[PDB]
This record gives sequence, C-alpha cells and structure tokens, in this order.
Amino acid sequence: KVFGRCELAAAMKRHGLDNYRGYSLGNWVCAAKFESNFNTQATNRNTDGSTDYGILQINSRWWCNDGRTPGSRNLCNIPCSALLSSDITASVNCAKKIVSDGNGMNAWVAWRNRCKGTDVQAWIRGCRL
Repeated sequence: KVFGRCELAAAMKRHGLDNYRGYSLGNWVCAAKFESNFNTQATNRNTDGSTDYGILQINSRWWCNDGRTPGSRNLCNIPCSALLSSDITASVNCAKKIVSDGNGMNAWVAWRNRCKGTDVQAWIRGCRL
C-alpha cells in the first residue's frame, strides 16, 4: 500500500517517532518520502547483493535477514519480509534501533541528501495530528 503524507505522519506519531533520538516527526516523514515515496512495498537491489526493503528502505546486509545476502548481520533480528507490511510497526521498531546506532538519521541517504537542514516541518503542516 501507498501511504498518504498525513496518514503516515499520524501513524509514525502513534508509534513514537516524534522527537525520537532528537528527530522531529517531519524528519521521519521526509525520509519516507524520498526513500520509498511512502510505498510500503518498495524494494531495491544493490551491487553488494543486499536489498533495501519497505517504506524506510531498510538494508538486508545489516538490519534484516532475507537469507540471500552475503555477510548479513540481522541487527534488527527480523525477517526482511516483515518490513513489507501495510502495518509500519516492524519498520518503525527497526528504524528506532538504526538511529540509535550513533549515525543518527544519516543512515538514510535520502534523508541526508534531501531532508537534512530543510524545513522538514512542511511535511506535517496541514495534517490533523
């Protein structure tokens, strides 16, 4: 399924992402916009054999296990298939572990390239939160 901007903002707030590790809600919505364009089903294959899964494009080399990725660490201890759900719970739970890894939201290149330093609050204006 494809989330609407405001619909996702509400779900992420519900799951405690607003100000999680110091990042306001807008940051998370902005990251989802440029990582997957709010698409919970998106996947992308990489040159290293890994695959990025879901709305937050979580990588199979370090975070989830898809069983076909060389050097997998599965630091979120979850199958990657769980990240392709309409329910964003698994993705948010893993994202919380990723951002606590010392790199902050830099773990998401799209956020780094298009959200960081911008008016991320724009992503939640107009929303009923």
